[PDB]
Amino acid sequence: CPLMVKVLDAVRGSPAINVAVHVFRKAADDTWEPFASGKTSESGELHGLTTEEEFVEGIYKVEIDTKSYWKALGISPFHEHAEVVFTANDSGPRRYTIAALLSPYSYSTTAVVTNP
Amino acid sequence: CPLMVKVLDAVRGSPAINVAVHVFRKAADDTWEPFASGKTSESGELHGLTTEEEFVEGIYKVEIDTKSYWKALGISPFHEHAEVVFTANDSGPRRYTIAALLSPYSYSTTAVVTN
Amino acid sequence: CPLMVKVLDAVRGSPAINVAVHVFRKAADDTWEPFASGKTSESGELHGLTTEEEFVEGIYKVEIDTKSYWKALGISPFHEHAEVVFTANDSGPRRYTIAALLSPYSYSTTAVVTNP
Amino acid sequence: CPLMVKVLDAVRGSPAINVAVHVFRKAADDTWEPFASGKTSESGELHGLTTEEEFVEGIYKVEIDTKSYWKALGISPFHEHAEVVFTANDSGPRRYTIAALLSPYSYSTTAVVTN
Ligand SMILES: NCCCCCCNC(=O)c1ccc2nc(-c3cc(Cl)cc(Cl)c3)oc2c1
Ligand SMILES: NCCCCCCNC(=O)c1ccc2nc(-c3cc(Cl)cc(Cl)c3)oc2c1
Repeated sequence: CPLMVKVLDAVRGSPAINVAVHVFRKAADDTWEPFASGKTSESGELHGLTTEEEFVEGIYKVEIDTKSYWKALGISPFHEHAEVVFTANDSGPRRYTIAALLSPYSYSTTAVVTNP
Repeated sequence: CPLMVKVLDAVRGSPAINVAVHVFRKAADDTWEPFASGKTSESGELHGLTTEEEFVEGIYKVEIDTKSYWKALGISPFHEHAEVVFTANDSGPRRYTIAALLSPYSYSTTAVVTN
Repeated sequence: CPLMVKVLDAVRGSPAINVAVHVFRKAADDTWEPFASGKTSESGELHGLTTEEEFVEGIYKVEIDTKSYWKALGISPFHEHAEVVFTANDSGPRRYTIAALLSPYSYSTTAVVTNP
Repeated sequence: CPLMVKVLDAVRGSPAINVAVHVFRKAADDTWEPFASGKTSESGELHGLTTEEEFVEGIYKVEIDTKSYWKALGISPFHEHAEVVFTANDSGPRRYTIAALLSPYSYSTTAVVTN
């Protein structure tokens, strides 16, 4: 429950379905270690990536594979992916929704951070 | 000079050219009075809408005809237009750029207010 | 169920709570008639505005009172409100989520349109 | 000339000034090689990063240090930075403007690619 990703398509006005998402966590030696991955559902949501126990303090990167999404719709987009990089749980455990809104040459991302 | 509008296209990655823009000022009876209008340039910009003397404090509406733009590109849009409504304030900075970034089902707008 | 409004705050990373929302529908004489209104909940969502029977084809305007929201947080924002104007149900009944992401000098809006 | 970065501040309604920006090119071993960097100007712009000859096709990353910017304003930010990753392509248009609009918990970016 502590990390969820939601992806919307600004061209079609719909969830962005079947988008690949890779999460990484910065290690002590400053490299990016693979942490979790998955794909968005029919609702454009990806749940279940991690657990309260596993999701410790750290710097996390959420890489959303926007380029494969657009190419499967016949569009050659600008970006390789959308990356969202952030420190998590620095003030204690929180619940993070990482939302992204996609267009071929543009994206936006926002975080909704809540305290259970 | 005090008011400029800049419009970008998030699908094509380009200025949004030949977009109609109408500006209105709110009247004492709360109706919207036509004030200025134009079409964006090849750089997506619309300059020269008003003057320093004319652009007095008040509530203004900038209406961007996004629907006609998407229709021209053959892409089904959601909005009828994008409307940006704001109060012009003499105390702060003196130049207003109203920027808008367009997608068929989404738009964003920001104000860049400077001296 | 056919019209929902969801509002997020891009400064705090949270739902935008207690935001006033007024919906209007363009009448045959081309004026804006009041249609529904409400305020966002603790989750930043406003449900229950209308019904499948009432929400006929038409041009609708959703006016989100962003200026009162920012002022109560001590911020003097740029916009008077965010307005979202759109034709609804032109191809038959649909389910519309109107989402808005707010900052003091900027907002974005997107629509998620689904077919039940 | 072929690559420019423009950064805006959605809280203050202003250019985002003195923002550090680093550009990287992806190497054959998939590491990120430093390529160019600078700080945005009083207009929020960073010009002169590269040249027509140097800016060959490849995968580029533009990393905008948003966290330091919000720290300077005393506002708690979410992201460590904003990263924009793209392939540069000779067939299409020749000038790339990478624009970004910053809020403490959100950012948006668009590419304006023109001749
Ligand atoms: N009739 C019922 C139909 C319901 C469809 C699903 C409801 N959907 C949301 O409850 C929801 C949740 C987070 C969202 N985050 C954004 C967002 C993100 C960015 Cl980066 C920019 C912008 Cl403009 C919006 O929209 C959301 C919607
Ligand atoms: N005396 C000189 C008067 C100068 C007025 C300022 C002109 N200003 C622009 O030329 C400009 C350029 C790129 C922009 N990129 C955005 C942008 C990006 C995103 Cl991601 C979202 C949104 Cl809403 C906007 O706005 C721009 C404005």
